[PDB]
Amino acid sequence: LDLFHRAVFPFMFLAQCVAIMPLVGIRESNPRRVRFAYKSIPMFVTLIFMIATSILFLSMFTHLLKIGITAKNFVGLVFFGCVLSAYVVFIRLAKKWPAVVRIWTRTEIPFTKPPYEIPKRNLSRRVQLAALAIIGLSLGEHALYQVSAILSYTRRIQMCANITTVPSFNNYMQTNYDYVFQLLPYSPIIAVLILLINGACTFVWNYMDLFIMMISKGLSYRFEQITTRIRKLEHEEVCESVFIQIREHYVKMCELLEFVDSAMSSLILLSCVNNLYFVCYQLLNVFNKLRWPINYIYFWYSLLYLIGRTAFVFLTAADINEESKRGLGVLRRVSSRSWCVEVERLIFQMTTQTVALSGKKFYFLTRRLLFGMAGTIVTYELVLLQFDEPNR
Amino acid sequence: LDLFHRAVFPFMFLAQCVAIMPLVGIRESNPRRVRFAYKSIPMFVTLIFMIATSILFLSMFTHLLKIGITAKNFVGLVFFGCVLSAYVVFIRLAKKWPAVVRIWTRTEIPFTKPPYEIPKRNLSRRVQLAALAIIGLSLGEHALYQVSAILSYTRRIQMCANITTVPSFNNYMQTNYDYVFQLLPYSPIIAVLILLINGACTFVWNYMDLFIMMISKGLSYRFEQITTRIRKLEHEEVCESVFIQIREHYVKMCELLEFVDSAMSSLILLSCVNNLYFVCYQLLNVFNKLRWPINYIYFWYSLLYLIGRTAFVFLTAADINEESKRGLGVLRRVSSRSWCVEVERLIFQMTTQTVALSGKKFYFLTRRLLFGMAGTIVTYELVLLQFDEPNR
Amino acid sequence: LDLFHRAVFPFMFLAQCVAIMPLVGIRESNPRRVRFAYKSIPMFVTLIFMIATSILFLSMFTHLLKIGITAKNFVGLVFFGCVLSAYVVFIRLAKKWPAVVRIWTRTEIPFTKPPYEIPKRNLSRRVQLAALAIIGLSLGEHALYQVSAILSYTRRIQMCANITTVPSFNNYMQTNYDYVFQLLPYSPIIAVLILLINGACTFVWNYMDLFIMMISKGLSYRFEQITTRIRKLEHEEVCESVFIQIREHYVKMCELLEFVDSAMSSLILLSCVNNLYFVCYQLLNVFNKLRWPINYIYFWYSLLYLIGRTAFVFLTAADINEESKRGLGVLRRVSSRSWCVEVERLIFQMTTQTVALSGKKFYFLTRRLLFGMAGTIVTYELVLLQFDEPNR
Amino acid sequence: LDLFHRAVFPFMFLAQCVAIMPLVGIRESNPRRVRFAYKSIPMFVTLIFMIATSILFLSMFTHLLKIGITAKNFVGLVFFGCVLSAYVVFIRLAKKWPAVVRIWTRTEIPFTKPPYEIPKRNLSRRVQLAALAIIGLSLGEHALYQVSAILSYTRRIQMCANITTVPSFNNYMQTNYDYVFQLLPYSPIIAVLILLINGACTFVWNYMDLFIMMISKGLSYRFEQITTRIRKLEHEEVCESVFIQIREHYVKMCELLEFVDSAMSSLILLSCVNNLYFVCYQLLNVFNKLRWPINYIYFWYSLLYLIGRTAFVFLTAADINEESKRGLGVLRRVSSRSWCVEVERLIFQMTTQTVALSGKKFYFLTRRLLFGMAGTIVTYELVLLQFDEPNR
Ligand SMILES: OC[C@H]1O[C@](CO)(O[C@H]2O[C@H](CO)[C@@H](O)[C@H](O)[C@H]2O)[C@@H](O)[C@@H]1O
Ligand SMILES: OC[C@H]1O[C@](CO)(O[C@H]2O[C@H](CO)[C@@H](O)[C@H](O)[C@H]2O)[C@@H](O)[C@@H]1O
Ligand SMILES: OC[C@H]1O[C@](CO)(O[C@H]2O[C@H](CO)[C@@H](O)[C@H](O)[C@H]2O)[C@@H](O)[C@@H]1O
Ligand SMILES: OC[C@H]1O[C@](CO)(O[C@H]2O[C@H](CO)[C@@H](O)[C@H](O)[C@H]2O)[C@@H](O)[C@@H]1O
Repeated sequence: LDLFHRAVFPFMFLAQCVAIMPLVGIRESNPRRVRFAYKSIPMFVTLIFMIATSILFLSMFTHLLKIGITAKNFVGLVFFGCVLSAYVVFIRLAKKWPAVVRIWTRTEIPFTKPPYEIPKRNLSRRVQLAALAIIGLSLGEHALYQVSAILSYTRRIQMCANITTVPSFNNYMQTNYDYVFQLLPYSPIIAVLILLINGACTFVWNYMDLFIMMISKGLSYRFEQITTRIRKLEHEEVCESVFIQIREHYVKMCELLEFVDSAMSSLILLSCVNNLYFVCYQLLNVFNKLRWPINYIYFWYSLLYLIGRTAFVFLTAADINEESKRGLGVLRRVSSRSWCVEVERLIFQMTTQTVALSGKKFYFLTRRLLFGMAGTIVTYELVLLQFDEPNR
Repeated sequence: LDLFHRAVFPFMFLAQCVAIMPLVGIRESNPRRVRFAYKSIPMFVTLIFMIATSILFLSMFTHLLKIGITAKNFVGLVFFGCVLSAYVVFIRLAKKWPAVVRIWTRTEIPFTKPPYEIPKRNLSRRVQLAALAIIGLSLGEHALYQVSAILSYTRRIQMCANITTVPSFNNYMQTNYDYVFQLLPYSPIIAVLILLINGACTFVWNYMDLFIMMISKGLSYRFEQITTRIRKLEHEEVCESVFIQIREHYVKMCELLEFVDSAMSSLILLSCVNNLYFVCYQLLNVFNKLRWPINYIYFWYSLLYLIGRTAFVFLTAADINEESKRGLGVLRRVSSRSWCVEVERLIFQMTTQTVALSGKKFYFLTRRLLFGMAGTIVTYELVLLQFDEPNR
Repeated sequence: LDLFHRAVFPFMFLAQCVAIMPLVGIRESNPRRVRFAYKSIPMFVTLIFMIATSILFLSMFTHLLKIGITAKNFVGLVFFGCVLSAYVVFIRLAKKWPAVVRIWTRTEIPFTKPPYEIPKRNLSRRVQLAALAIIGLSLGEHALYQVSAILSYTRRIQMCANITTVPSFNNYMQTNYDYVFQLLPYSPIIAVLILLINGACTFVWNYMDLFIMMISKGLSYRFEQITTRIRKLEHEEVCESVFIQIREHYVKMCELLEFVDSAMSSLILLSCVNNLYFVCYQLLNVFNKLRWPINYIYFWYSLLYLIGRTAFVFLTAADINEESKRGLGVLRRVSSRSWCVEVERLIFQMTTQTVALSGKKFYFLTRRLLFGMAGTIVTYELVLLQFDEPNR
Repeated sequence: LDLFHRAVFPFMFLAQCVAIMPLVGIRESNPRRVRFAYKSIPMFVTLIFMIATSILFLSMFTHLLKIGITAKNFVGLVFFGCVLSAYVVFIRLAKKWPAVVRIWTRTEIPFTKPPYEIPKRNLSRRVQLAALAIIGLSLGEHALYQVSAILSYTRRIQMCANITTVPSFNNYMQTNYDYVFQLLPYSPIIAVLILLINGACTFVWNYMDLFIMMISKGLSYRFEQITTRIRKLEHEEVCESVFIQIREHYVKMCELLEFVDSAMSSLILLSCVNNLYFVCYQLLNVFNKLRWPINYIYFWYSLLYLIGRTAFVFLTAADINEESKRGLGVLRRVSSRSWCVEVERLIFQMTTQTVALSGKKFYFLTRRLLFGMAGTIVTYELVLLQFDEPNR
């Protein structure tokens, strides 16, 4: 059925495979059997994965205290601390995810009704295409991350650096994957578990934005349904009952958006600050040189992936606001014959409520906020290439 | 007849002469015979002109990779890439320009009616004066661009640089017009075609803003008609029917503005970013020295032309918002005798809809946005003369 | 009588003594005999004074081209160009000042009625106190400007610099008053006329803000009367007629504010940009050293005078907005017994019209705008003490 | 009884012990016996304490003129000048605190009624927990301030600096507590009074924000009561009388907020500017080194205390706005059966009045303002670590 839960659980299950946001019964097709219970496999697997990520974070924390924390070395701190914070706020999200999916399904039942329709791409495929695209570019980003690592490292072995060292898996562990052997012993088994934990951590880092876009698509789907219903009664005389039901469904979607915002404030702030940090870092690294063209394509693919993923996630979140405002223009089309007060309330609502996702009410995710973020990042760069001018 | 299409086709035809925004039948006086069909002369001429501009862009792209892309050398990249992007978004504009002029004419028929009037300058002359002024200052900018080039170059030949080289057309090609002979062979014919393609590209660069101001004038003309109708019933008792028809025409103009904004979002973002780049470059070049006074007058004439054209185009786009808001004050004049709900709706509309052109809803072209742009450019300069402080 | 014209003409006459904003009949107590006619004494005296200021501006223009225009030397350019621009926009203001005072008096007649009252300080004394204070601090600023000049110059004569030069008036002319003898011959008569023209130009520079505050006080007086009338009917049952008349007077004051804004847009932009420039200059000169304590007290008295005069003029202009919004709170006090639609219109008006003075609709003079200006000046300083860091 | 006055007087009395904001009868349980009378003990004790703080300020003023006022030495100027300014604006606050607590109690009597309720933490305990937490972290901040001082100073005595000097109380006075013996004679008695005056001054500095949060909690308590009453009638048919009484209580709370804002504008601006200065200083001191780990923990505990106290005080002030807006969502839940105009007025009010504390209407303390402050501080740091880059 065209439900949000049935559109996420193919990806919620994949996230719980790397133990993201633990819940019991995420594979079930019913959103009421999913619980947060400590007596099963999933909190245990997320706890083991969390201690793995915590040993990673602590080992690199001590390693970069031994080597010195700089703006160039803080990237690992933000990455692993943000993975652990995503784990924590995902546990908190799962504490209400029973209730969150309960209210989501409860308010999305009327959106699978004859008054509404599925235009071209149902929520299933609409979520699946974008989520598989993000997973594809995430696998690509990590793919050419290892590609750059191993080639630059071996095509560096072939020149100096004791050429007799045969490029191998364990050598790649002990050279390109540092901050793990000053605390943990060197071993093939710990090395493959380190690959698994690092791939899982990259999955956390990207699934943060990926999940936020899943939420944004789930809300924008129903808001597009409301706007399409409003457009279907464009040049026709609308009864007061239809306007009342449209207003009630819009109020229910505002309710769901507010509840999701309350449950997701930690995650939205985390992803917004995390994307600000990483995009400002990679734009801080725009006007410099890299070692080989493989590193060039990897870094630029990271740059477009990161900037476009931030832009696409925030544009899908802003699509909630834009889709609520798109029905405003069609409501302004209404003639004097059917005004009936309710349309006035609905127009006032979408004109003054600025219905959109928010961090913690500090900022509302809108196209206006996206442009403000673009300008803020531009100014931050204009001061940062002066910050790091002598280094490059 | 006082139509937008009859006010642009004297300039649409001139733009299609240099093959801008190709359409078939642009010379016709009827806006329904204009089509986007691949089987005629105009898409062929714009394709030849587009490959010409593309060879220009690629040749200078390779030339500036050979010489190094800097902030001073990126100007050519932005210029030719923006000419090609204007070509592309103008093709996309022409994909809907049948429909765009259809809706424009359909909603502008009631604006040529006895309830409305032509105050002093009809849309024909109002468009023609400003468009001929922009074409005049564009011809002037390119005129003293060549003036500065050839004099500085020959009055540079008369001092060193192998004075025996007689100043000639082919020499001006092979010295002042670089980035074309490292890919294309040197020839008088390719040289005159290069002059034609460069003049056409400058025409693209200026006709971007020129067309945006044409659109802004076309919308502001009808909005001024609405405001004049509202002012004509200032101290008189207004019937409900007149207010209803005024509200319906205002809603239709908002419809036309929204449709034009959807069809012109690419072009508006292109011109806004392009003007931001060029104005910030020329203001970046305010506090420096040039070689001869002819270069001084050319550069300062470029500076006033660019800044005043950005200001005038964005002020004409903001004239839509200011003209919609000017009727708000006259609507506030209305006594309690004729309020009739409709005036309340209309006041709420022009108070909260911020009717104006937009990039992609990232920003709405208003006088407030113009002042914000002025402040943003001031701050960008305050960091950029620190960026390029040691260079000057 | 408590009129704006009778409250300004004691200062309009003083401004026309130094030939500011020429009008014929400014001394008359009737605002309809004041005209802009070229056949009398006042346009002749302002023309002579304007050519005097123009010779000053041109002589210093050539002198600072001979010496080099810098940010430190541009102060004279802005000062004299702003005096001449104040002359020009004051001529333009006087072109409508017949009509401006006509509409001002016409809409301020109902404000001298029994429904309104004069609380403590009538418009006469309210204008007179602030205007005499500004004239006093202007005379003080110019007073210690000459004090610093002549002492620092003579107590500089007593050490080196050919001590035999007796400190005299002509010597102060030929040393501390430069940019006048490279074009005009040296003479006691031209020197005393130069003192008169310089004092008049300082009077222009300060009377810009002084006149803007006069306008702001004139509008805020009537807006305070409206707010006091609204507060007088706080806990009483208000008839619909009283609310209608209050709304009509508020609309008439908005009309007068809009007309004055249209007639004063040039002057308001001039004074706002001029104050921005001078305050940013003096704050640019905060963290440096001067020569003697007399120069210290003069410069700091200039600093507090300039900053406090900008703040006070913009706060009086924002007092229009704050006073319109103060009645909003009292209107919110109204019980359900007397709502009568008109109060709803009035509340919507002062909630969404942002009734205030504006430059050219680029910005509305409000306390919010004052705080934004404070932050903008803070950021401009944060980049400017980096601009001029090596100089100090 | 659950009153604001009975929730502050356990802390008002403690503040008057160090002579903060003098009033006569602050220990009484009735808010009408508290007066501002010059004939008793409290204005005398605050005058003695004020001359003590004034001798401190003047002595350090002369000492830092003798040594040179820098951005690093201006901290003492701002600290003691802000303590004296808090004394002055607290005297002004006490000039109306009779009236302020009169209106506060008068409008908070209906909030102790059966229509309202005390959810978990009454205003007594809600104020007490946060106030004791702030007093605890203030005692902690000053505690490790002395801890860092005396250890670093003695564990500095044990290395060079005439080790024979036995670490003592008088030695700590004459070394770590300077700017007091160049004006006052050295004596154990003046030294213990100096400790008392410095602890009292730190209490002023922290009780500024502590009192502002007390006010914010007092207002947010009643606003939470209003929101809880609105939520209690969520799915029930609400009578018009209940909505009218809710609107009247909301208007009365807006009245109390406006009166408190008028009486507290000086203190709110003082605390906001003071927190801006100190937070920007400590963030200016984030990326540097200190001498010993005790200084490290003291400075970082100061940093979290200062940043979190600014954030918590401004978040409690913004809790007024957020709590007024939280009832807006529940009011949007209301069906068409009971709209009754009054709900429309109330929705318009909390949608457009932006009910919150303000400095002097320059800025309204909201979560939006908190995010704007965060961004402004970020930009200020981005220019300040360039200001002090060569120093660190
Ligand atoms: O630096 C620590 C650790 O994580 C890095 C960078 O933080 O890799 C992460 O970033 C890449 C690029 O986005 C991800 O694809 C990858 O999965 C993440 O682990 C890497 O250098 C280190 O292994
Ligand atoms: O630099 C490449 C190419 O275009 C330039 C500058 O980009 O000339 C353009 O700019 C001038 C000034 O606005 C236009 O008038 C001209 O038509 C444009 O082609 C020129 O230097 C180069 O030929
Ligand atoms: O610099 C030219 C000319 O004007 C100055 C500064 O521009 O004096 C003006 O500024 C002072 C200080 O506000 C005014 O009081 C004075 O009246 C103005 O003329 C002076 O240096 C020069 O004479
Ligand atoms: O510097 C003068 C004086 O005050 C200081 C710093 O200004 O101590 C104040 O700051 C600390 C840390 O917040 C407070 O705990 C303390 O109570 C205040 O007095 C101190 O260096 C000087 O004694």
